[PDB]
Amino acid sequence: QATHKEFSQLEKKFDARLGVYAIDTGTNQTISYRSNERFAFASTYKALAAGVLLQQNSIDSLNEVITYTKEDLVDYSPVTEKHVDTGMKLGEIAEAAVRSSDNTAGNILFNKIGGPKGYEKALRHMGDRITMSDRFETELNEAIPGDIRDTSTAKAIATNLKAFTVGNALPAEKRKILTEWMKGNATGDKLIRAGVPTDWVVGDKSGAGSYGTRNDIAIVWPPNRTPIIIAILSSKDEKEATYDNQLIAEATEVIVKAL
Ligand SMILES: [Cl-]
Repeated sequence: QATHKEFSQLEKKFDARLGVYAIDTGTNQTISYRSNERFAFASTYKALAAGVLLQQNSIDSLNEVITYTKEDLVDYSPVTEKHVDTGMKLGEIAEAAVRSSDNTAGNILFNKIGGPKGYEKALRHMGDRITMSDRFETELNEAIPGDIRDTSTAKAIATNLKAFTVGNALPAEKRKILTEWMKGNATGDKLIRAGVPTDWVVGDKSGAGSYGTRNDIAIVWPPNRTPIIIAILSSKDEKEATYDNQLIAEATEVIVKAL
């Protein structure tokens, strides 16, 4: 509640709508701003869908070779486009989705958990009544305001990310695989990672979509402290609106100061 003025000032400085939910897993203190408003989740689902994949499949089964065609390649598939003729190991596809945001890898991940419907079913089983998953990449980025397809809230997303990365949604060995996939990726450098102090460590998953949608979700580790789970979502009124990574980094600075 104390941070509401700071977040509203960021909305004005960046002409955007901002959704924030952060929870300190050691104290249960939360920071929330518009945390119940819907945004298109865009590529942030890839971290959670990787969690669902790990929950439903053994570590050894990540060695299965999955194949696809040139026709299957959707926009922004920098890893999968290099391996059409040979296929890739399932674990490498999941890693490509989380690390590089490869969209064809995201669709294969969807396929392996039952499509958008299967992803939604898995989240409902974890107690998430909010997230709505309907479409594959790249149509899921359409982000029409008022259209609930492929949307969630900062609170719902953060709660799911907490379950997978710190909670009891996964066994410890798979939790480690997921958090490692989330660490050290360039797609996160200008977002939450840019807004935390230099002695903090961030494992994140970024997202971007239409209507200026720009998101980042993360598990962050301060020094000598329990992790903090952060979801920052943002969007704008106009379909062709730009986004500004600095909004997410600035929102992160407010969270850091409060926590
Ligand atoms: Cl709200």
